[PDB]
Amino acid sequence: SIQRQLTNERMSQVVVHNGTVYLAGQVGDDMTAGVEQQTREVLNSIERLLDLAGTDKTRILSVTIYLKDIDADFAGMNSVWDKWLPKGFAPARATVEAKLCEPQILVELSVIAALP
Amino acid sequence: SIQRQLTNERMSQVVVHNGTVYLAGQVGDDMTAGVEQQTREVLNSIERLLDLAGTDKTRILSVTIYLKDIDADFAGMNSVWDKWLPKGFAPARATVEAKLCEPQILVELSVIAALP
Amino acid sequence: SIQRQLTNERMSQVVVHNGTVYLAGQVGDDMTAGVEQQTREVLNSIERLLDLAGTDKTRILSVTIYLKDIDADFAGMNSVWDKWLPKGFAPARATVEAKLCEPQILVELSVIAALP
Repeated sequence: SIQRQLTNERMSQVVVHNGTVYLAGQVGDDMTAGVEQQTREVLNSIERLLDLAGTDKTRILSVTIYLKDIDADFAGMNSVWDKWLPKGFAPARATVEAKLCEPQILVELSVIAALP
Repeated sequence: SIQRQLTNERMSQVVVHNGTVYLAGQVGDDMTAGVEQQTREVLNSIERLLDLAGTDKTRILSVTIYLKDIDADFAGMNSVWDKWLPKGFAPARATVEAKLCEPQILVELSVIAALP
Repeated sequence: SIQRQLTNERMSQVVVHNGTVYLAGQVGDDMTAGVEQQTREVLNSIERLLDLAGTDKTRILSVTIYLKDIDADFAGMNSVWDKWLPKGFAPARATVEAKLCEPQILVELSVIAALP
């Protein structure tokens, strides 16, 4: 049916429904760091959540990327993103400017993936 | 196949495909009210649409929340959101700042849910 | 399983999983043009991608529309959008203000569709 993982009153980090994995929005850990390091931390977090969900980063379907300042940080975010996935397995992607819930958060990813 | 409900030339409020429910973006009713009351009105609207789609608020998979001013209204929106769903059934969630189509609209939700 | 089309290191334009089509974010071609012409170009691009994915514009499930300036361009975007699809087949829709990766880009669409 529906499986939920890492749940509190506000959200589940992982929701799995009929083979599709929906992740809560993910942000980085170090609030003093630039967009490159925050993006690395986001991608590490996503990998951990995909492990728990029962899939892996070659089965990502669609990612929406929110940047606090797209003019400042698009290129730095891309420099990390473009190295993340094996060639041939990149998902659909969309990248837009939207402030996150704290001013030090420079990047947030919303991920949809697939179970094997 | 695909079922559509509450359809005009621009959008359907409800689209159901192979067990997944996609709702049009939902906003509140009272444009003079604060983010808490607008969020309550949004959640009521979502519940009505889920009723029509054939599911309920314990089967929500992923919600993206847009706030006109995330610094001003994140906490007020959360105060309503956090009370909405039974413990254990919260969906994936992402919350970002994006202006809605009228300046008095403080919050808009995009919902993906599942049929039983 | 998962089919990917028009793939580079950063993204696939088309990802198909278990009957659901996820498109990469689409923008227009003419950066000097207004939101109406850019929206037309976006919709043409979407139609080409849906052709490749094996579906068509009457099987769109959900679209999120990002506008650089929602106050300026909501109405112009709508004037094109509202004419696009046969009556009765409109998807779920959400429209918000989010800057795209270049200042001349006025509109970007993220599309989820269904295979027949």
